[PDB]
Amino acid sequence: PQITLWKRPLVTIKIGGQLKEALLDTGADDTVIEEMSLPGRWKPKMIGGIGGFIKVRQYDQIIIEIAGHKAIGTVLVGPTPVNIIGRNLLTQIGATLNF
Amino acid sequence: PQITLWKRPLVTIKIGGQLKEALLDTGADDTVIEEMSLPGRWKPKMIGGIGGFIKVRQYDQIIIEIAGHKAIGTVLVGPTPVNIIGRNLLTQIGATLNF
Ligand SMILES: CC(C)(C)NC(=O)[C@@H]1C[C@@H]2CCCC[C@@H]2CN1C[C@@H](O)[C@H](Cc1ccccc1)NC(=O)[C@H](CC(N)=O)NC(=O)c1ccc2ccccc2n1
Ligand SMILES: [Cl-]
Repeated sequence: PQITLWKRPLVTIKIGGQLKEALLDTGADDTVIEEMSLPGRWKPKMIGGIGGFIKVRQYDQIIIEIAGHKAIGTVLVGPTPVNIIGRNLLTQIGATLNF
Repeated sequence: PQITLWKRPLVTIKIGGQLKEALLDTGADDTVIEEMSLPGRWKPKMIGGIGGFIKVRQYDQIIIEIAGHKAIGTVLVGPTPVNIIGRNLLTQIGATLNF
C-alpha cells in the first residue's frame, strides 16, 4: 500500500466502537482524537502544536483499528480540529516515509 | 531512502542559502519555517494547527532543498516551534507514505 500526498492522507479508524476519519501524520508524536466518550481511566495532559497548547485526556492501552490495521496504545482526547494518528501508532501499523 | 517513524523524521534542508533541520510532515498542508531573514516578496497569512492560528509571511516560488532534493514552492515564515515540510513540497520531492 502506498499513499501519495496530493490530498490529506485521511483514513477510517475504529475507536470505542465508532468509526471516525483521521489523518496519518508523521509530524505528530501523539495520536489525538476529537471529544468523545471513551470508557476507562485517563489522566490530564497538555500537548502543543502550531498555535500553542490544548488540554487533553490521556488514555493508555486503547484498542484502535487504523485503515484495517489493529493497534493498542495511547490515545489523547481533546479539542483538535482534525483527528490525528501520530507516530506512536504509525509505528505499530508499519508506516514508513519513502522519498 | 525510507524513513521509519520511531524517531521524529528530521532532515536537513537548505533555504535562503542556510542549512536548517525540518520535520517531514504528512499531516501538514503547508511548509512553515521559523522566523528568519529570507529574500523575496511576501504577504501576510494566517495558518492553523492545534492550539489555533498563527500569523506568517507567505513567500511564493521559493527554492528549497529537502534532504538533497530541490523543490520550488510556497514557504510560510513565522513563529512556529519547529520547521515543518508539508504536503505542498513533500509531493514535489516524490514522498509517499507506505505501509
Ligand atoms: C497533534 C500534535 C500531537 C499536537 N502534534 C502537532 O501538532 C505537531 C507539532 C510540531 C511542533 C510545532 C509545529 C508543528 C509540528 C508538527 N505537528 C503536527 C502537524 O502535522 C499538525 C497536525 C495537525 C493537523 C491538522 C490540524 C491540527 C494539527 N499540522 C499542522 O499543525 C498544520 C499546519 C499547516 N500546514 O497549516 N495544520 C494543518 O495542515 C491543518 C489542516 C486542517 C485544519 C483545520 C482546522 C484548523 C486547523 C487545520 N490545520
Ligand atoms: Cl461521544
